[PDB]
Amino acid sequence: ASRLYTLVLVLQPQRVLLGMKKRGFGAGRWNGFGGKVQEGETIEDGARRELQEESGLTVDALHKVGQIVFEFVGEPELMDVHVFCTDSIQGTPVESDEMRPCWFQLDQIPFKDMWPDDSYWFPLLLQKKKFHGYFKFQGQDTILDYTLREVDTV
Ligand SMILES: CCc1c(C)nc(N)nc1N1CCOCC1
Repeated sequence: ASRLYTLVLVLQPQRVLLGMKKRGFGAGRWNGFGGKVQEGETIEDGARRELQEESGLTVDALHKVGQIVFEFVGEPELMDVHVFCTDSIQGTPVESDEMRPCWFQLDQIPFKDMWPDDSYWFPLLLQKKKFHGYFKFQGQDTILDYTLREVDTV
């Protein structure tokens, strides 16, 4: 069994929007916007809802760019993360209780202060290749196993 999650990256020609997670699991790291998909909403609707909750932004269109599965040792549920990106946003990003958003130039992405898996698949995102990933974590800092490939259909 896996649990559905979303991750949204606002990727513009020279910059990318990340949020500093202020509370909860992964507090203290920059990441895309996202979270659990709820009962009664599509995956893409959940992705839009999380983006709006965490940054106030809405979007005209989201594009599927990847799927990442996470195993955490000792946790029974796999995490099935559907990754989206967009270039056209609506609004100005604002800080929420959950996230403090900030734009980063694409050669200044703060990998040392992000989830360790981002170092592996973020390059493919920036290269606009679609990908499937798998990452097995011991705790929040240590990747024990991983796979990563480019795909044709996300
Ligand atoms: C904690 C799972 C996780 C890992 C390991 N890495 C990244 N980059 N994002 C993660 N999430 C994606 C969005 O849902 C919340 C958590």
